[PDB]
Amino acid sequence: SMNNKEVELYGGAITTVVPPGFIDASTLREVPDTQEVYVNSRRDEEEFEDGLATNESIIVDLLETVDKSDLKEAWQFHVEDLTELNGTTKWEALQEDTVQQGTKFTGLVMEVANKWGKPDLAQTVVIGVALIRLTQFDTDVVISINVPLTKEEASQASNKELPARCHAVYQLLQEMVRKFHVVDTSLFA
Repeated sequence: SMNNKEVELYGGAITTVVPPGFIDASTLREVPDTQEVYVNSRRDEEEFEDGLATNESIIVDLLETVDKSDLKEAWQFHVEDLTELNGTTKWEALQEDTVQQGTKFTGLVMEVANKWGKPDLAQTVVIGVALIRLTQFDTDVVISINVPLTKEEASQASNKELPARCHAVYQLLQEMVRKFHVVDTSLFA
């Protein structure tokens, strides 16, 4: 099972949870104004029952609402923005779920093609992506959790198997969405 702890985001205007051993990256380096970034800082020695390893990273980003009324289409639009950064030309959803009609959607995504034509030129990365639409405040919250796969997990990935750690990351992602709370709406314009 997981044992995530509550954290305050954006000066306390928002709360959610992250796993123990995950550090707020802003304590060491400036991060974009609309983002909160947490990276796994666990030593290889310590081993929780989280199912997590030591290299995942979590990003919460407050973005403008995308002009797509459909929840899945909006989620896909935001996934595309994250993947296109990596040179990704085609991606696949290993898992997807409408958590709440019209407002919360989550999934696990993976690149299957890139602009250089070398899908397996380097290590595979699975990204958990959630969209929380705060329609009232014109903001699409996008939470992404990067999962750089080991050689074995990648072999599973393209044998249509879902690595155990990816299942654990999805449970963390859904819990972050489940415990997401806007405590102070004066954060938005």
